[PDB]
Amino acid sequence: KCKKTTTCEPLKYNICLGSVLPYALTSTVLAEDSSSQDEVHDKLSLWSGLRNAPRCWDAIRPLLCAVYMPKCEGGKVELPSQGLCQTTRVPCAIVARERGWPDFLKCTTDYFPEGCPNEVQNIKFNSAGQCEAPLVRTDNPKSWYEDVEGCGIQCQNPLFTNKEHREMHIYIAIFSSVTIFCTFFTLATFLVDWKNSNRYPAVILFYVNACFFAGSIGWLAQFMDGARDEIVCRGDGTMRLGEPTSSETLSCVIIFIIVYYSMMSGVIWFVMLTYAWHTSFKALSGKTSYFHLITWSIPFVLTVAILAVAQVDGDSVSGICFVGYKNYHYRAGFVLAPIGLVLIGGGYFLIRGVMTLFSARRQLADLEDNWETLNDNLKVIEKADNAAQVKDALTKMRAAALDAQKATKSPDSPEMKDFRHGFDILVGQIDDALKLANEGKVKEAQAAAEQLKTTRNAYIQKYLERARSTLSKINETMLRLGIFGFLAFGFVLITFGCHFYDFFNQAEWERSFREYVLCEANVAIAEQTNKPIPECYIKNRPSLLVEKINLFAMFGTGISMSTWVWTKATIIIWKRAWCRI
Ligand SMILES: CC(C)CCC[C@@H](C)[C@H]1CC[C@H]2[C@@H]3CC=C4C[C@@H](O)CC[C@]4(C)[C@H]3CC[C@]12C
Repeated sequence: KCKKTTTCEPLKYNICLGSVLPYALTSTVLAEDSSSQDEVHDKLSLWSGLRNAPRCWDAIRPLLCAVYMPKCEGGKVELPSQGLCQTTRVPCAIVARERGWPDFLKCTTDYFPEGCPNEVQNIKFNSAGQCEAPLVRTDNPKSWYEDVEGCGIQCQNPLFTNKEHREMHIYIAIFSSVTIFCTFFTLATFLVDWKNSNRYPAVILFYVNACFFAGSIGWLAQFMDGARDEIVCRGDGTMRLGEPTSSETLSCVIIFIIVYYSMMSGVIWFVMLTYAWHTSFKALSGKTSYFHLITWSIPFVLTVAILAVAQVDGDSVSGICFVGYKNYHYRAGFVLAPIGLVLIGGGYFLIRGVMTLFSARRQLADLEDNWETLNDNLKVIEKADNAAQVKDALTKMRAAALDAQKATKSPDSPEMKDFRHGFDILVGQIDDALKLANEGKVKEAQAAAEQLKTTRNAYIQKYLERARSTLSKINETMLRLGIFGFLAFGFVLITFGCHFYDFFNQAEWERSFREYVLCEANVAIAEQTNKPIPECYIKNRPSLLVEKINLFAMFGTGISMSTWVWTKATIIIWKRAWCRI
């Protein structure tokens, strides 16, 4: 009979000599030189050396597959046919010459019954139409998926259909367009006034927007007439993997270099910005030539490293080439680590900056408090009847004015000498009015308070109104740094979240995809043999919404840094260049 009784075990390898197996179970009973599937892989590795004889290899492939890795299903294994065995004797007679034929490979009808339907005869080892979606026939050995011969992994992402590709593409279109023209607006602002806007750290924003401009250029390069397929796909319609590979158009690695280098420089310029802010608050242009070197070297070294390990992969969905798609331990290495360190450092100099800021924010506010006390107490004194209120409020004025005088790089400067003298006059007159108030003389002290008013205006109002507008500037800086802080931290948190999700479930997504590939590989043979075919699908796939969020995060960063130039002071600068008369 064409069937033998044995226990079916799962295929440890779903490929038989470069050809996908349409079944999932096998048995090592027919392979009388093997007891386990590991042994089977060893013996087939021994048979592998016969591939240098295409004439024999072509004819011995189906026999070897039908014997060593047969289809087991429901406790039954199908034995290879007599004809199949006879198709091997004539061309592979060489095997009989050197070492002879194994007894289980001899065409004895007990091993190879006559007229038995075999599942392998349907399989074509040289793929004319064997290549089944998501695989495309490529004769280039650098594109072949795993060990499979003739078939390569298709270019377009086999996890998302066209209907999703168009969606994500128009999404990226919109966002990257907004970013490219916003960044272009910032650039144009700091460029038309290149003579007046070239200052630190105001030019650091210009550099950030420059980087995020180049990056968005790289992101938009995929929208030309047939450029996308030129960047993402190889010459044989298989997705570019492990780039840069030899003898392939550099249309991919260029885009990768653009996107990645521009991104990394664009996010190290953040650290430079925070440092520049801290040093600006702590007080200069002595280290202004050293920031460049870091911000251009580190992304360069990183990019060169990625090109050195050749881990540039092409994505049809995003429409670009980026690091660590296939191997997710590279994206976490070259994206999450630098961005993370950037977050740490920039955060450090941010909080340092707002500490250097908070230390003065309290001082100025205290001086203002003293002034407040002076004003309200003068309000009470000028308009009062009881001579106790005058004494009290004059004492309070004395305390407040004394406390204000005890404030501060040179305490011996002529300004500090003068400022304290005014409070000497004020405190003195306050004490005179105090002497008047103690003796019960109400209206005399009240009349001696107007002296305090005119003296307040003359000697104190100067420095006060000088340090009155600063509390607005300091608060504006504080709140805009609050903005930048709680925004950048948000973006980093979100992108770290997305990247971590993909990093988490990529271990399962590959499993699902592989199972799917095997399933459709079964469908291929199952169709052209009038056999019942099973519906195949992907068990689980990456969420498009997550990628949407990540893109929204990075492009959101690209937009939020372009918004910084959007001020009322900018709009008028444009007019100076061409207003004429
Ligand atoms: C004819 C001359 C050039 C020798 C060619 C050697 C190669 C092509 C062939 C000839 C005979 C073949 C062997 C025949 C018998 C066996 C025993 C089996 O359990 C393992 C495979 C093994 C070991 C084969 C390996 C491949 C083999 C060694």
